[PDB]
Amino acid sequence: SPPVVDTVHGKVLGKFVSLEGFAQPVAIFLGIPFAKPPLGPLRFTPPQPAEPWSFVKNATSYPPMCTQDPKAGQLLSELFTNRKENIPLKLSEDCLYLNIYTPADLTKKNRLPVMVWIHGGGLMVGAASTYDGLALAAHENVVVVTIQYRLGIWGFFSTGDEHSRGNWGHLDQVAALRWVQDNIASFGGNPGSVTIFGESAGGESVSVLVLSPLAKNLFHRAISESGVALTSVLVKKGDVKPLAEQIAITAGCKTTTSAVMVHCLRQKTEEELLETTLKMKFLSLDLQGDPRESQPLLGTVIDGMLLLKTPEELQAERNFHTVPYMVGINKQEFGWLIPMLMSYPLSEGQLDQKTAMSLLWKSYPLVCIAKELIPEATEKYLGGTDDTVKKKDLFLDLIADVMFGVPSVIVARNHRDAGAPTYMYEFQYRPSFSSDMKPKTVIGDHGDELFSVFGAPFLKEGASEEEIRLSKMVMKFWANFARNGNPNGEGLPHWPEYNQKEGYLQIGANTQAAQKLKDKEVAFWTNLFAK
Amino acid sequence: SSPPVVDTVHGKVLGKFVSLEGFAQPVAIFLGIPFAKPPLGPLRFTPPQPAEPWSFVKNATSYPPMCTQDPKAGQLLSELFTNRKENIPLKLSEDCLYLNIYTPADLTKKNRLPVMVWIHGGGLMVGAASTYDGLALAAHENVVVVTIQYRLGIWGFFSTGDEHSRGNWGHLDQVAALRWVQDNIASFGGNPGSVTIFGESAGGESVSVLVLSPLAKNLFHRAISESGVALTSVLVKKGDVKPLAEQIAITAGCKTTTSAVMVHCLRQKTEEELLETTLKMKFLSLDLQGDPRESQPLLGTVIDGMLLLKTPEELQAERNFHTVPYMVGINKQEFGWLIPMLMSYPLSEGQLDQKTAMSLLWKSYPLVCIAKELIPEATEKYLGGTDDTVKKKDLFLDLIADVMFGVPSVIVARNHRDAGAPTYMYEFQYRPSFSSDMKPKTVIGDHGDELFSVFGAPFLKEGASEEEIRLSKMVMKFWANFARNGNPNGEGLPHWPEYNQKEGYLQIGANTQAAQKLKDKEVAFWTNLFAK
Amino acid sequence: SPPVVDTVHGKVLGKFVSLEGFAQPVAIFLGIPFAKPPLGPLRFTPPQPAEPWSFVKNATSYPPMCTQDPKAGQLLSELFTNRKENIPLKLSEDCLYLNIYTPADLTKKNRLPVMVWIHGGGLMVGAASTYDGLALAAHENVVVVTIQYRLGIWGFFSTGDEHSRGNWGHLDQVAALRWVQDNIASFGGNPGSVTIFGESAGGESVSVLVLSPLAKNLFHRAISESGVALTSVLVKKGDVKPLAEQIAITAGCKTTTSAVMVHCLRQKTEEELLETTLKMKFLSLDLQGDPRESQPLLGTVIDGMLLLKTPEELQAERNFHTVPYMVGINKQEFGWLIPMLMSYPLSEGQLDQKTAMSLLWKSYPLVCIAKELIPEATEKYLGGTDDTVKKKDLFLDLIADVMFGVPSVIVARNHRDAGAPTYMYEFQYRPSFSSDMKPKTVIGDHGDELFSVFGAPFLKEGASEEEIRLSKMVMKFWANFARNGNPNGEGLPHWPEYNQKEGYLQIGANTQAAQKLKDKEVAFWTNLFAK
Ligand SMILES: C=CC[N@@+]1(C)CC[C@]23c4c5ccc(O)c4O[C@H]2C(=O)CC[C@@]3(O)[C@H]1C5
Ligand SMILES: C=CC[N@@+]1(C)CC[C@]23c4c5ccc(O)c4O[C@H]2C(=O)CC[C@@]3(O)[C@H]1C5
Ligand SMILES: C=CC[N@@+]1(C)CC[C@]23c4c5ccc(O)c4O[C@H]2C(=O)CC[C@@]3(O)[C@H]1C5
Repeated sequence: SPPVVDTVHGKVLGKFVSLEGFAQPVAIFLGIPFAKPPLGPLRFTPPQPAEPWSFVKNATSYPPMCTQDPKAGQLLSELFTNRKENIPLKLSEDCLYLNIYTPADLTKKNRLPVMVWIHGGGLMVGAASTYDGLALAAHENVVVVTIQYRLGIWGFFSTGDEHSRGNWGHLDQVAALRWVQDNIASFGGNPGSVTIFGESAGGESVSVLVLSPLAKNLFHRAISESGVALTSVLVKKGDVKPLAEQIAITAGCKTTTSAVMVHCLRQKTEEELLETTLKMKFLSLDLQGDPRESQPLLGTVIDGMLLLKTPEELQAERNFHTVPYMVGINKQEFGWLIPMLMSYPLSEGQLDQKTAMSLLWKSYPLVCIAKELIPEATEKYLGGTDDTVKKKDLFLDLIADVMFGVPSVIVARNHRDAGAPTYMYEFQYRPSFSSDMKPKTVIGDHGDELFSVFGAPFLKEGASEEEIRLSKMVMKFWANFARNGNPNGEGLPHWPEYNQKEGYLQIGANTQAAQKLKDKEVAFWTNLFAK
Repeated sequence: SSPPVVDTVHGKVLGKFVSLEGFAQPVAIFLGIPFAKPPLGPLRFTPPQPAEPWSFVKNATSYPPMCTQDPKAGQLLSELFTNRKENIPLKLSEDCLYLNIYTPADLTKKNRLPVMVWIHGGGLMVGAASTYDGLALAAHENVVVVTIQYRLGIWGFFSTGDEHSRGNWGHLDQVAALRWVQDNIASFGGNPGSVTIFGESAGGESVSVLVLSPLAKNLFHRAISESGVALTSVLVKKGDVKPLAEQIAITAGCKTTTSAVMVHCLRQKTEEELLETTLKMKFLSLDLQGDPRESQPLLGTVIDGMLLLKTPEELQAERNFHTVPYMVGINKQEFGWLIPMLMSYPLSEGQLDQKTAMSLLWKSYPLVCIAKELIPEATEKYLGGTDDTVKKKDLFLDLIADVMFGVPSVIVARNHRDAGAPTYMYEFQYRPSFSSDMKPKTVIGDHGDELFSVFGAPFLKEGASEEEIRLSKMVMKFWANFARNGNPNGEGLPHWPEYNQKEGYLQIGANTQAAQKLKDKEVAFWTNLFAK
Repeated sequence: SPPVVDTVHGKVLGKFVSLEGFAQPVAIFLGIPFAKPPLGPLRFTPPQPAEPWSFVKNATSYPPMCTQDPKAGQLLSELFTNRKENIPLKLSEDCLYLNIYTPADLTKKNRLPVMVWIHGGGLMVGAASTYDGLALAAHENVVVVTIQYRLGIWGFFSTGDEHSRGNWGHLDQVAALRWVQDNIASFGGNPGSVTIFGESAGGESVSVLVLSPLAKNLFHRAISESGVALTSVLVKKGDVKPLAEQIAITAGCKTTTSAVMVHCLRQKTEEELLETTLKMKFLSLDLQGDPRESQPLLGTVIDGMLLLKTPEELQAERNFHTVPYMVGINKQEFGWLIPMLMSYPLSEGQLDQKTAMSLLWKSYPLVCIAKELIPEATEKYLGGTDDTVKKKDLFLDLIADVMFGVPSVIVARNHRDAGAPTYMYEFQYRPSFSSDMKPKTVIGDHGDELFSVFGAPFLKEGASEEEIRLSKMVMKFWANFARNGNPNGEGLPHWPEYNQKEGYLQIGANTQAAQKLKDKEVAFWTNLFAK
């Protein structure tokens, strides 16, 4: 009969689902609430504990996904989902739910490691349900937990002061971790060993939680898949007031004072705010006006509660969580996904340095490279061959290095120097679950490490023997690290700790170790921005 | 040295004299004259009506609003097409049926110059008349240039497929405007016996429509369709339209009980509301999710029974159109950079392999209308010859272009020809200096690249070579001559062969010389493939 | 480098403004929150502590003024302002701020006397920003604090029971005094010597705080200028339910229960409420209807928290916590300003016994004189002369005595008989800063003392030496009082204590003691009022 777990707030009811090659069925709990629904007055304020219930809560229905662009959410979800068919989602502000996938034997009393996944999506789109944690849970025998946090205006609108500090979405993730620290045992998970991991916005968040005091003791290992707290685009530095006003005004609200804007914004309907989010055209590159005045998304800010100062200023202080940290990236972070999902101006694969300098400028909101520095940057990259077909491919590398590549290593380095176990990797593979509209040449595009990490090859039909092999290995590494803080294991290519040798593991069809990841680009960029 | 005041049928109007360099005869210009009663409230979704006459002197010295459309989407298109040194930022309004007039005629003496009436493009979803300044062309060719606006998007094209909201509103505004010119143009020095309508893309398809419309009879005399015709698969919606109307009704939060109900409901929605519905529909962008066949990129022309009595195909199939000089033309790379860029096309890698090729061609159903089974065969008839990754991408755009504009144009042209009416074709191949910076030097003859010549931008915008300047001068001369004799050929100009049985046309560009059989082989393959 | 102070709730960044003849520049702090913005839920409820902030609250721009009729607000700020230029302001419900002008050297420890100013405006309009405390703070070297409090419907609506007690404005004022107790120390001010002062409705408020247990230890010196707790127009005795019903009906609300009205009004927008204020056409003499019903102001009430009994009853009981109270009036309280701004039907400058009687009756809301007694009052005042000119002057004297004259003196005497130090004055002077439309014949009009108390001669242009002297003297008198409970000091004419001799100071061109101020008046009115 159905699994029933007794949590602090009440009894939850799930469902048993076994996986091929596994006698033990995983116990799936869909839609467990960890916070009071963030409605009306609770909008733009930290999350509050959830109220308890009297009987047995039926946790077997996919919770709604946090309000967001309905078409963006769906497209993105179809792309990264590791399921056979993408599960259609309903929008709601009442979306602080998390899903539990546990292989543990609920009759006895186990303590399996807990891996908490924070989806990516730009703090704008994304859903937890997009990722099914059956395969990973079954194969590596760990308790997977997919959590949701507030997105867009709802989760990151800030006035720069006490009237609306911001990072509501992040305080949610903290609340989520805190909920796991209190109830996970009930599901066979060991609260003493929680690993947080995510990609893109998820990775950036993981990185932010390593830096925040509100997160200490809530996790013991961290993995950052293609995204950190130095990916400038997601982190809002300097005065944010203008952006709050731009939104307030668009939502049709006065801007007399901070208290007034936030008060007028809580009055808007979910529908209303969505229409503003739509008018704002986030997650899309503006081709008119000054790129500096453009703002693709509402992200993390230095509220003074979660983050007490710029990540950069923090790392320098060596003041943060010195827990095992695994940072990684993919060979072509700007391969096709991001650009295709941001309406990037690129059709002809022919790209001249002139036209190249123009986009690099229009890309300001992504790369943030002062105009008078564009020529030196474009040169160091496209100055190679006179091949206009090779320049655009190199141009794409330029973006990737700035947005993800360089930031990652810098984080990796400082964490390293902070006296803690560090790990790095470079994912270079091309899954057959990639969209048809994706060129066969793009290998290691954004989010390609997801299918391996989440055992897509056991949930989807059609994988190759190679892919299947890759996934197992990747899931193996991730799990080991989840319990030891060291990915190394038997029958797995040795993964070098990231020390002064700067050794990482090149994960791909062929997975060997290497050294000096992006050594030159780091130096090159660290210099130019220091100009 | 006092301002030019002209008396129209509905009252006096007051413009301003402006002179272009090198021209002694100044140009009298009028901005925002109303050619119809503002289509507000009850007038939404209904034929345009005569403007209300005024008592004193109307100030026609300021630019008029552009019809409600995607603000960001319209301004963007206006910066990329404007022939002015600095783009004019415009305001949105349902009260948008105005027209700007530029006449080099000496208002004191009784003049009767040819009248060229423009019709802006923009997928019948965006665009404004104030973007195409008409000074240069008037001054340089002594022709009265009129630029007109017309209801766009929902406002100008919503249809329930029956009487309650036939459709074509915008096209009727266009007629209304032509009607206006007839009754008032003489006051501005024009000759209502020589009206040439011309437009680019949506503007061009509109011209080919009017040429096919009875309600346009006796309203224009020469016609020029620049890269867009009545057969451009994507602007003319054949089949049951009811589904679209309902999807739209439903988005604006309206019932679908009856056509009557939907229409009435929508009529009470505020301008803002419809604008939010337009955004939500996310028009003029390629839908990569769902079923490509259900995708609907833009509301367009429909067979209503008032403007169009049968399908464009049927009308030109019989001799049910007007035998007036018609100049049809296309650009070298219609699907070069502009359109794709502006529809969010996925091409980051800039190179495609057969597979991904047939794939995307499918998502492109609304733009090319090719069944899933035909996709493979067509993709090979284009991307097979070579096994080069980027050459396929290039050859892949040709595909779309030939289907969208190339083929249609020739067919529209051949028919007119076979109708006994004088026809003329051309192919613009040239990369203007005023091209978007984000545009690769590799794109030549992209969509609307010919607009900079036609309107003589090299005389308003700065930084142009002797080449460009000479090209604009040649184009304008060709157009104007056409608008004067219905024959572009004139003194000191390459010979432009008439598009008769030998299929001669003009390849315009740095090197401008005649050629024959334009897209003859493309016409064959497609005419063939769409025949199952 | 601008001055930065740490208050209990966070760092504030102000600005240094030097004044002529004085070294130590003044530290000016504008728009400091002393309470959580009374919005939504909080509308019509006690004022609340503000939320602490995280970095440095930059306070170098004037706060909004509590929603009120814009026109009335601005015209008044114009006439009462002591600044070279009148600063236009923004209306907002988010208005609970206060400005500070500290001449202390924040780098060293200081304990200078604190003078809290409560602006007048009939409790319907007014703003703290109107009064620049530069001159006073520097010349007398005291810390001037200008506070704001809710106005009109927002600050004084009540149903005469628990659902909306009323007196929200005064609670805001007491709230500001509490802030000053816990913060001014950080601004060189002594929280053990806080003096409150205000004129008109402000003087009445100070007069109310003086009588309320809620303020017991928030001030140690009080000063009422033209307005006291007995100025009947500003206090609502009896059943207030009819005015709350009228307001609700006009606001478009039902009148089913006290709880219902409150709730419905609490759901209307800021604008919908402002419009109600406008439709009620407050602060204007109601020429139509029964005088007795017209409500020109929405004022103080016997809520039960702030005021436990009527002002009159509270003066009887001789409480054990007392302070030095200064009470003063001007020579022509109802001279020009007030009736000019209330659209008084006194336009032919003349007046006969019959027309006076008619005018007095309509004045019921201001003088509260029964119809049966009008003749006695009217004859007792205009029966002296024979010409309609002097008769009119005497009519403006009747009103003035009923409104401030007698009430004031009754308040002073009771304070005296209670055992605390009392002082009075009658200001007689026509400041050069008067309004062009004010005829030169009016001397000691309402509010004319303001320019002397705030040193307009040191901020505004063209003051004669005599005016400049009068200001220096007034300020010193006010300061000596602020730090002694006695205004006397070296270089100043003598001010006698207001004891059984009823000695008071006559301030003006020529300043000197006198006795029995308004003595006979207080007599004629006390008796007649008991008929
Ligand atoms: C599914 C959405 C498309 N997709 C475009 C590309 C790359 C990335 C991104 C977006 C918008 C602006 C960016 O700068 C940016 O960088 C990435 C990131 O870190 C998280 C969010 C995001 O995954 C998302 C939108
Ligand atoms: C944001 C860009 C503007 N946006 C949408 C307007 C209408 C349309 C268009 C453009 C430029 C020139 C046109 O003639 C034209 O018609 C439309 C079409 O068919 C495809 C491309 C396009 O969707 C795009 C740019
Ligand atoms: C339109 C409002 C009427 N208007 C101007 C009359 C005179 C005065 C006043 C009021 C109410 C009660 C008074 O005692 C009183 O005196 C004046 C003052 O000092 C400030 C406020 C005020 O300007 C206001 C209301």
